[PDB]
Amino acid sequence: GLVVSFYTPATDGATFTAIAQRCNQQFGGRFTIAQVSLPRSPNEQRLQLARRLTGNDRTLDVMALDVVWTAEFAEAGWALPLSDDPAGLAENDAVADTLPGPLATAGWNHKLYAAPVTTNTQLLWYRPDLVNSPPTDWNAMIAEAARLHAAGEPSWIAVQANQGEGLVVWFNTLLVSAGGSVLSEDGRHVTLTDTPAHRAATVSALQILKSVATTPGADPSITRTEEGSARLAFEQGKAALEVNWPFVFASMLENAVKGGVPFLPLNRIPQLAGSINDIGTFTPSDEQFRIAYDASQQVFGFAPYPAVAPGQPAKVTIGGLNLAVAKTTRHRAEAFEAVRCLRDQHNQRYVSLEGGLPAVRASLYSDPQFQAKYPMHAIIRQQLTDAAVRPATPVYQALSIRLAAVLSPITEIDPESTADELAAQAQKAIDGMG
Ligand SMILES: NNNC[C@@H]1O[C@H](O[C@H]2O[C@H](CO)[C@@H](O)[C@H](O)[C@H]2O)[C@H](O)[C@@H](O)[C@@H]1O
Repeated sequence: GLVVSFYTPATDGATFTAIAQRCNQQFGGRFTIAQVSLPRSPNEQRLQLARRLTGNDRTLDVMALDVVWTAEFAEAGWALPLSDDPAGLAENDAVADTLPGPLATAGWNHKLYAAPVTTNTQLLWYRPDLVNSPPTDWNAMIAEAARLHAAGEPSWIAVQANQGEGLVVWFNTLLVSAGGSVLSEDGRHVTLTDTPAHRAATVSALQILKSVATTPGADPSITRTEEGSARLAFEQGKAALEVNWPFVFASMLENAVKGGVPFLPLNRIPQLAGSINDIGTFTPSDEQFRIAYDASQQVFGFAPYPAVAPGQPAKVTIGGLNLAVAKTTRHRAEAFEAVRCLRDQHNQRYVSLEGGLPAVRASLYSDPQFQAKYPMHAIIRQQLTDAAVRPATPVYQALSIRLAAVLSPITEIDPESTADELAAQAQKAIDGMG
């Protein structure tokens, strides 16, 4: 029958293809979900979607939107409110058995404009064979990296943060962790330097950025403007400390079985031969997962995101993907039905245990079966409960562009003057300037 297009980031394409295919089996020919890949960066994802929307591409049906785009797509009329579902089932489905943090990312003006499908929060990953105890705050991160450098051991702090949204996320986590905020609640005012407490928080976050940037054993690519990957930098053995989203777990094991991780030769374990399936995905038995995880645990561990202040946890910036229905769709009913299928319990378990992307269904974090294959579950749920949030505003694209331009390169940050420049650029963003 008809075709419901389903646009997702390229990196997650394969995963959302599998899910889509399963859902197609459940429809029996009534309609077919067809996954289509967007570019890698959130900015480019947004740009492709917005060009199709303003161009009235009537073949665009369902969008996997980054959490930071809701506001814009809601206020422009691009993402239909879930109340526009002709069946009237979308809102109740979206809230049922769904964690409140992601739900909050999917709303605008007290209405839901998308149904959360995946969420995200950054954890600390470390080499336990080189780091005796995972650092609990950023001062300890710095000290541990310096110690590793003084010993000829891999000394990088692999943070997914170049000159784009990753750097803004890093800064936002440090800022909210110190009690600060980019914008006011209503999104109408810049709150980086408007009070002494707010300015102090901003200055603390910037000092952490500058100190990490100028720690001996730093990756020489902090000024060399490229697009390196913290995941790969850790997998190649150049970093003993990484902060990144949980999918790196699924990466480690998988690439370790493929022979791509030098310090973790899971490819040399006979019991794991053939655990990579015919399309390149690590799909172990229960026994094979036990073997792989046990071997991994000697050189690969995880821990909470490092706090900025000793004594209490960090407040970690939430990310993820919400399923929105395009205003361009010719088939609202089928599009919302597809959304409901793509986020069901089976497909949530799949998106986590095979795609590595944290699920939004609360039940799964209370599911021992799920917990056995997703060992980061407790820290993830805890950080999702106390999550930091990037400001929700229709001008988020320009705001993030300007903030990243000020923050980069982090080696040239001067906390006081940089705080003032961040405030000025954020004010330009919310004033209407991009
Ligand atoms: N760190 N900020 N950069 C983008 C964000 O990271 C996340 O999205 C990106 O990383 C995940 C990996 O789990 C991919 O699935 C996404 O496709 C990729 O864009 C996060 O979920 C986003 O909200 C952030 O903006």
